[PDB]
Amino acid sequence: PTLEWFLSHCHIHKYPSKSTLIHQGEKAETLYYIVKGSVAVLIKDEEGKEMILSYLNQGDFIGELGLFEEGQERSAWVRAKTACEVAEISYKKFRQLIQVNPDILMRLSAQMARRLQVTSEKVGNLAFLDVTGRIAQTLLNLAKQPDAMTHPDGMQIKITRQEIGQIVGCSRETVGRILKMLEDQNLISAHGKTIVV
DNA sequence: CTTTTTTGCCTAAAATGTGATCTAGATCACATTTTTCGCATCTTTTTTATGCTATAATGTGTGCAGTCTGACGCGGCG
Ligand SMILES: Nc1ncnc2c1ncn2[C@@H]1O[C@@H]2COP(=O)(O)O[C@H]2[C@H]1O
Repeated sequence: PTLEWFLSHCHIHKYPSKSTLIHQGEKAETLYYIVKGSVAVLIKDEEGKEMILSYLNQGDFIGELGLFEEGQERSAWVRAKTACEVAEISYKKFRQLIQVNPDILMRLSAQMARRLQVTSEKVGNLAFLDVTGRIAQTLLNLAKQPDAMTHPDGMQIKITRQEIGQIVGCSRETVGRILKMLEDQNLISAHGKTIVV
């Protein structure tokens, strides 16, 4: 596709785990785009505690909020989770490509709109539902993510307990307490990895 | 005999589990200021019921029918 063309003019960089791509406050001039790898986007306080806004999978764009307003600062940290294959594109050259071909936006707008779908749902559940429904509707959809293994009447996920406190942004010990109370609910069959029946 | 692949160890190391102990949150039945609403005033404002005008003026038709007609009633009509 366009991928290999653009790869000829190689901006594609390969980053290992945890090399910091984005600090916030940086200058916004370069779009990236993903070939391969997984990455977490996150934010923290002046006094240190950090928050994972989300994570992102292959095929998606980075940093898109900057192109519109010339000279913005980068909004959040985006810290490599694993080995990443990463495009890099200038806002100038990106606008050029916009004047060349906008059908790319046909695909792009869709994932953006469902980002709204999920972010509204984020703030909504933050308001309406306690930790119960919080991690309930976490694992219910964790049962649906590819890398999910089948459990005959159920589903298996082995993401054991560290990524979870990040994908929801919570303590793991409290996740413990209530995993065991959901085990008490006959909801979850879990021993590290969990069997969403 | 050499390679690589595996496991277990070294060696460094994150994630799990103690529950005891508060602490900001949210409830919760009942008094007060605001909306601007509804009917009585004004209060105009328009509109409406009523009232005069002193040279002089004296019997319609008014626009039509085109007239159906056969039988029977009924008042005449002798
Ligand atoms: N709620 C979100 N969902 C998905 N991606 C996000 C979200 N918030 C921020 N990002 C991405 O993280 C990037 C951080 O810097 P930018 O604002 O330049 O562009 C941002 C988006 O690409």
